[PDB]
Amino acid sequence: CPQNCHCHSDLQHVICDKVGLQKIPKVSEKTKLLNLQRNNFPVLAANSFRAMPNLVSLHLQHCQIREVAAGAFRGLKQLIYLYLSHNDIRVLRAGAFDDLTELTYLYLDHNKVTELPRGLLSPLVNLFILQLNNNKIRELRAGAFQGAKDLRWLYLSENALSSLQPGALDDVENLAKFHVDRNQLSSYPSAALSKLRVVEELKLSHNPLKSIPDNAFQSFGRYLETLWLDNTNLEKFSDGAFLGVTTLKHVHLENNRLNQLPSNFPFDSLETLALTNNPWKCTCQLRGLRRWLEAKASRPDATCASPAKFKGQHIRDTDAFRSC
Amino acid sequence: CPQNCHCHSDLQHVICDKVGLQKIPKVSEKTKLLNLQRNNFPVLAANSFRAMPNLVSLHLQHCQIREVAAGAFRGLKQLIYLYLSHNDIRVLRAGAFDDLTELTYLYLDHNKVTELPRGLLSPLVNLFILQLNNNKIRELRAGAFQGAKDLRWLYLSENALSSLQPGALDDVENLAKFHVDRNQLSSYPSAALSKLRVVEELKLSHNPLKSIPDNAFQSFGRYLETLWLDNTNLEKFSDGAFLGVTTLKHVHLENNRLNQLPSNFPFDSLETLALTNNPWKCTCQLRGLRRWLEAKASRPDATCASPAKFKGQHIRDTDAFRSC
Ligand SMILES: [Cl-]
Repeated sequence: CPQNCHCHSDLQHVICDKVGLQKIPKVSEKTKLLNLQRNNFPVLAANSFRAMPNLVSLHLQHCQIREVAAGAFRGLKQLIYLYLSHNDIRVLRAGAFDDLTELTYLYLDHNKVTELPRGLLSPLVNLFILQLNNNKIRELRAGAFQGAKDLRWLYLSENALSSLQPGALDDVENLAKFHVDRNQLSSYPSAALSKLRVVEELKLSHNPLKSIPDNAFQSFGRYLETLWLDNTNLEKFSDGAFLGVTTLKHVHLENNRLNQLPSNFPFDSLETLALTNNPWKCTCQLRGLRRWLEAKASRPDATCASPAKFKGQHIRDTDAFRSC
Repeated sequence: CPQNCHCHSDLQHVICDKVGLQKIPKVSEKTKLLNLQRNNFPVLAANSFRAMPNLVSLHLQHCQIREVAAGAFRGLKQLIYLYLSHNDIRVLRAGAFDDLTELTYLYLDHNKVTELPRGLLSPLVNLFILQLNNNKIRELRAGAFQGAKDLRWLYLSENALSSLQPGALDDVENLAKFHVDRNQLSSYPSAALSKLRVVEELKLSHNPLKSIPDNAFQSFGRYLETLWLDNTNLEKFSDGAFLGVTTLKHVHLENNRLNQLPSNFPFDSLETLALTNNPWKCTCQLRGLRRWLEAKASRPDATCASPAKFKGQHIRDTDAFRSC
């Protein structure tokens, strides 16, 4: 057990949490968990973890890491978790994650990554979660996810994405969750998202999308269960926007400029619907929404904005749908 | 495997990181790690983790926990790690940690705890680390740590401690690290610290201590290796302050009002000494400091403030020690 660090006998855990380390310590070959959080490792040179074959979890958060050389993790074939959150990584070089065959969860959030280059994830064949929230990624170029066949949860919230290349998501067609909220997408990325086939959660909050085009959800219409479009400056849903959507259960439309919903809005499977803070127009087009709201026990405070006669009245209680 | 969460088969890990849970999920009885971070559990009632005998690690950070009822963790006999950081817990009454016999690491930092009552840690007989940084603790009453015989690392930085009752530390005489920096200690707590026998790191930065009395380090003089007294408004060391100190290696005195060092200042084992920003008076008292500075490499230096003739001169270069 290294100095300044503490070790649990039975568990083969090494704890070096904020113990002032400047170098990667030497540890037993059977070490299964190595916690090096809150230290100082500005550079992770190649073979930084040489004699650690049995390592299953490696925690390197808050280590002020600025450089990750190619092959830094070269010896860690049995590694399952890798936490690199809250460092100063600006570039992820190809080869950085070499020999991480069994890696399943990779956390790179709260760094300064600006790009995902081709082949970075090539050897990460078992990667299930890729956590990249709170970086500065501006564009996902083609090949960014080549090799990551097992990837299912992809988090890219709070970056600077202004567009998604049509080929950005070709290699991860089997994503289950895709979060790209709080970016700068100025329109619904039809080309990129049309490659996803089995998305269950799509999170697009806080992107000035303005509108949703036709066939937006076709490619994953029978898998999509949760949809976030809150604070997207949403003015309109295309009449064919929801073509092919059959199992949508939770939808967030709060804080937009929506006056109407399309005739084919899928209320059949809908379970929850956040829709407050919209200038709802209480006329006949909204009859679909009324019937659904009357059916549900939660009482949202979604009032009418127009026409003038019903302004202020709740959509659920108002008598504006008597003629329709 | 609960809904919205992912489970690793071989490791018996359950990951529910920010998946929107409102209640503690049900999991397999052999589950060894349960990650429930970034959820919302305002109340942890008794027996919240009933059928989890083999649970070894439990993560509840950022869960907006405001209340921990007695017996919340009643079934977790094999628990080793417990993370409760970054919640809104204001009170920890006795019984909160019942049946946590094997608990070794307890993180309660970044909450709003105001006091440590008697018997709170009674069943935590294997507790090694107790993290209470960034709370609002004002006073440690006698009995606060009764039962915590294995406790070695105690963090209390960033609280509101204005005094330590003489009996505060009786039960934890074997502390290795004691951090109480950034509090409101208006003087060196002689009575409380005199009970510690083997302290290796004592961290008192950012406390208006004003002075250090005689025998301040007597009871643990043969173990103290690192001492932080920076930003303590320190005017002087008592002539007997360093009685019994035999292995002091690292000392921080930066940002104080020190003009002199005591004759018995222990330079024998000293390796590092931060001493910048002090009104050093370069006369006969500082010769011990001069010789030590001359001996050390790349360990910069602080300038003289008096006498007037040597204002501005570095202690390492000055010629004020020729008549020694
Ligand atoms: Cl100075």
